[PDB]
Amino acid sequence: PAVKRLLGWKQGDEEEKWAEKAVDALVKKLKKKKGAMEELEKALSSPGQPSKCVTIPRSLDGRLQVSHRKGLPHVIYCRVWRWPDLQSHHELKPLDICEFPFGSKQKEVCINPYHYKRVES
Amino acid sequence: SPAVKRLLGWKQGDEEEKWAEKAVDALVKKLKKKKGAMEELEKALSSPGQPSKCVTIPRSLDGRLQVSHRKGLPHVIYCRVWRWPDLQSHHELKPLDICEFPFGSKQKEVCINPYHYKRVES
Amino acid sequence: PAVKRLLGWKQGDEEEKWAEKAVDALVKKLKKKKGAMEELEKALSSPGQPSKCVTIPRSLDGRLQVSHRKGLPHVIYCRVWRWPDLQSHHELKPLDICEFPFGSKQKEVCINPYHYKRVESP
Amino acid sequence: PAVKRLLGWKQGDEEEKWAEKAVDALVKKLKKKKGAMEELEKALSSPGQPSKCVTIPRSLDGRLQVSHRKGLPHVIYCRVWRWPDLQSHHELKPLDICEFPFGSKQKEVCINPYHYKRVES
DNA sequence: ATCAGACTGCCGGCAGTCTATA
DNA sequence: TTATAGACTGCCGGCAGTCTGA
DNA sequence: ATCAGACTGCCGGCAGTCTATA
DNA sequence: TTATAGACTGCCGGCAGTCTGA
Ligand SMILES: [Zn+2]
Ligand SMILES: [Zn+2]
Ligand SMILES: [Zn+2]
Ligand SMILES: [Zn+2]
Repeated sequence: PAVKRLLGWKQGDEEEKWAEKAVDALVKKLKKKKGAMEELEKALSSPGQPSKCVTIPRSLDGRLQVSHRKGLPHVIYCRVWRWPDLQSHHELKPLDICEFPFGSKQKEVCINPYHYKRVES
Repeated sequence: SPAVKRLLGWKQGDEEEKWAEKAVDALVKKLKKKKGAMEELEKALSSPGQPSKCVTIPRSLDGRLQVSHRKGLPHVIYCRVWRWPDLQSHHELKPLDICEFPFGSKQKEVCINPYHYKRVES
Repeated sequence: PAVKRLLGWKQGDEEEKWAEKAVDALVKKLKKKKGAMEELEKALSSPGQPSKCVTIPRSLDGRLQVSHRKGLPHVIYCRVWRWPDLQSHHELKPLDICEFPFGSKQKEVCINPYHYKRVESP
Repeated sequence: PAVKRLLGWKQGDEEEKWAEKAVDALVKKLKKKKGAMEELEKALSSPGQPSKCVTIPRSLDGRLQVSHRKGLPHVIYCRVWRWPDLQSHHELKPLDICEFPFGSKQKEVCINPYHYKRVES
């Protein structure tokens, strides 16, 4: 409503600024992969309908660096698109469907937030 | 870039950001009743350089505002929303000599202009 | 053994220095009452046999002060002689046995260890 | 004063109980070396007159394990005998006198508190 | 369904009164 | 008995969260 | 100018070896 | 002489931030 005009002026916290930076890094990695962008948007678009793994190269430690701060990608993007407060990779368990989950220690890793489930420690 | 906007449309907001919207909604409802205040507030945020007049809302006896079950100080809130998200005390804010109704005054009404206040370490 | 010699050289943490000062304060108010130390020392000496109330004037505020640090008298001494880690009075249960417990609002308080029991806080 | 009789019945917190446990390990450990015990008592007894290094064998990590708690020896004993609030080895600098300070990385290390000085930062 | 005004709780600092001690 | 030093009760402040009634 | 792969620091737990003491 | 009790070194893990180099 009228509030929409005002919230344009709301400034963003440091995290959201970072989150935006983290997403840009993702699209840069995902553009080289063909079709991956649409599957993620479809994955994000609809919760119910399964989606194919969306993958990125997996580091030796598995930590991604974005804008000077390291993190684990599935943690980062699940926090971005599903649970903002998600505290650690311990809170995430992979799904049976996921071809390239985090534990697998394979070459690429699936960062689709809907391939994971949140659990209490 | 636009595709990033398409994806970031799907981003979730932290409890606070969800709250900031609720606080802004509460103010506009309270602020809509006075008719000349609404445009000036937008003009003050719209214009950084030119000063703009006090925008007022009633001061409770203790001075706390309640939005969605959590109380706050009205001036720190909207300063937190529109200027400094990192703001955490009213001790960090010093009113300006311009403000007819600052928080310290203990008057009937309070000025919610984020730009009538100044940020200081303390 | 020889360790006794070395531990004489050991330094004490700020709290243990505070504990000594608080105990010094207790006997000073306690010395005015005759024999109270003996019932207290016997109570501390033997856990099993119950012992008479040892009381101190109860402030309006209920807070005792020793050297700029306020506290609740029954908590302070239960912390000295029974539980060093006692965090707050909620953790303490008075006894049906005790004639004078902190919850009592008379103008005196019984600070007897072994007259209270430790319970899990809410 | 008269309080000394009752204050014996004061209970001791977890740290002090450990401190005694730490001191006991030292002497038992420090008894095989001859004369060290006297020098340490002399070291502690007299603050102004200097005393020779008091030594114990130095591990690969430099950490000493006592009663399930790992620590650095010169830190422990300075904390016991000199500054109880001493937080870390950073706060400690050796004296020009000390023959086997912590930095030396020698076969044995000097745990005499008075061979060290406390420093800001 | 939600907020304003009340309350109590908790926690400090402070000043006038209080206690040693020479 | 007297003067000067440090004590603490009591009072005050801020802070923050709960609850009934508007 | 920014990120991957390294390193060290810090801090715990763990297991095999050591030491009393019966 | 032997076995069983408790001890600790050394090693190991995860964690986190720095730095050089691609
Ligand atoms: Zn997947
Ligand atoms: Zn103003
Ligand atoms: Zn009692
Ligand atoms: Zn030395």
